[PDB]
Amino acid sequence: EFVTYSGEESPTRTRILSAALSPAERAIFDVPIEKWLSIDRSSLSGWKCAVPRPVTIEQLRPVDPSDAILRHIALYRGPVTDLQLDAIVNAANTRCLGGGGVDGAIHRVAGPLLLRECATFNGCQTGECRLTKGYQLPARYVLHTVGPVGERPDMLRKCYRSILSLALKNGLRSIGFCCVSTGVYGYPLLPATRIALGETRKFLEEHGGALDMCCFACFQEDEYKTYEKCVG
Ligand SMILES: Nc1ncnc2c1ncn2[C@@H]1O[C@H](COP(=O)(O)OP(=O)(O)OC[C@H]2O[C@H](O)[C@H](O)[C@@H]2O)[C@@H](O)[C@H]1O
Repeated sequence: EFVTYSGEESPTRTRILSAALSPAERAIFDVPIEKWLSIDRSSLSGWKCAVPRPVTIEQLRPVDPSDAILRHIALYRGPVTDLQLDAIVNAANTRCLGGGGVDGAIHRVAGPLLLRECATFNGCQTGECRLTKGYQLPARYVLHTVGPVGERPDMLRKCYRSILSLALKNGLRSIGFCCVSTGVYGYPLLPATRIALGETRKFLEEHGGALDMCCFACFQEDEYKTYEKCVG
């Protein structure tokens, strides 16, 4: 049985949950979260993938095929939504019912059932992670994390730990990351990238064999260059 939250445990939520759903939408929503990993989603008549040519694990290139650690890390030029991995990361807020930035894009692509699922829990604390189905994303699951506002390294680190912990607890083998806290939350990019990479490296060293790919999705060229520069 899945661990769906890393931490310890509304009229808007009420409105969302009372909104009409079709039988076909109900059928997708009814899929036990743990079954979604392996289900043939095309067997559900209400499902589709909303990303036409998703980028799969075998299409990514590791930073370095020969390093023990960097063979499990890839950089990707583009939105995290393109990635067909076990899980993608959303940079949410504590309410965790959508927003702008990557949170907006993920909800657009995933479709309205993602926000419906989010309304079943009481948001998400800073540094923690909530696990939901990915609905219309090529990715299976979303790991919604809430990064700090401003440079609070231990919370940003916590975010990365919480994400990687839930993937480990539930047997997710590949994760697509976005640059959490670095857009509207204004965490400085190079310091944020250091943490993202430092934490993923530490996790990979301790839990080698649990994960096959940590892909860092760089929606902006300067994120991609910062990541590139950080990994030699
Ligand atoms: N349209 C997009 N598509 C894909 N990736 C994007 C997009 N826009 C930004 N990114 C990338 O997404 C990454 C994260 O930037 P941010 O989304 O700002 O998140 P945060 O943690 O700093 O701010 C969170 C708040 O913003 C939201 O309103 C939430 O609801 C929160 O309230 C960067 O790589 C961006 O380039």
